[PDB]
Amino acid sequence: TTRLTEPQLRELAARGAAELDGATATDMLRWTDETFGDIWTTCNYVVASNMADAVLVDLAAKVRPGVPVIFLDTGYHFVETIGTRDAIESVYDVRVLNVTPEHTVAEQDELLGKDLFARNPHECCRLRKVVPLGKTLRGYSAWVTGLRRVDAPTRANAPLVSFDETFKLVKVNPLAAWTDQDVQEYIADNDVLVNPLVREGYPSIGCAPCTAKP
Ligand code: SF4
Repeated sequence: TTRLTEPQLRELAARGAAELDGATATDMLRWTDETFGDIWTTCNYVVASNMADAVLVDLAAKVRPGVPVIFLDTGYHFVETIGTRDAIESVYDVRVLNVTPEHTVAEQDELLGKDLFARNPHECCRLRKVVPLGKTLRGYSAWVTGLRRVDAPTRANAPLVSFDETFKLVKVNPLAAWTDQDVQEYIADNDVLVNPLVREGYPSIGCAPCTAKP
């Protein structure tokens, strides 16, 4: 494998969380790149995005050109989300990776009942998001997400750096301390791309069947 050892990863996550207490998003990404950078697509840390905007993508490309960015194409996405994905891949200096489940929508419908998302959403999410994400992250020692502590009351204590137990690696959230005004001013000052559905009155953007219509 190409993963770092579990105790090594836990100690690195602890040292990073202690050392980056109160750092800006760029400082966290700089530390991540300095730690897991070598030994441009030949990288040891990856960035994850839901294609709702290109804030974290812009930052990661500014600190590391050609950085890999994973997108979980569950086959239930909006056409606008796939269009935003393509736009970010064409514009930004980023290596995009289309993480797809091994079974298509039609295949899963025929093998486990049509529209499995409506009959059991947890298993659909596990099959099309969690399992492919884990199979892809096997190989990377750390991964970066655009999680903000304001996303939910349960996310209020989201750490800057920690050890993700679900995939057993290092998880760093640069946008954790960011507020809505923060991301708004950043998008304004940097002219970064935004999913059209966000402009069309959508709080969050996920799979088409499991997104609350306004
Ligand atoms: S959000 Fe809905 S459609 Fe998308 S993977 Fe989860 S259960 Fe399936």
